[PDB]
Amino acid sequence: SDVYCEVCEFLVKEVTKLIDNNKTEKEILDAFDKMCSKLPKSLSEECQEVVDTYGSSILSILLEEVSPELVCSMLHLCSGLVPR
Repeated sequence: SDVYCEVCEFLVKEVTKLIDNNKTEKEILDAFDKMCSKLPKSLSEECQEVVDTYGSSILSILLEEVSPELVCSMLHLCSGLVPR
């Protein structure tokens, strides 16, 4: 009833300790200029538009604006029943 909740808190928290700031946002926003480079045109505009919306936060959000344990909740991995 709480096996993955702990494993998801010990790993998502330990990884955070290293993910905390091991990779900056320079190789990220650039990566998008690479993977989101072959994306079709339509979804390449929504993939670069969202990046601006998911670039400095997405990387700085799971880290501080949020705690590693909460993520396990947002992810809903402790699903005891079938999600409604």
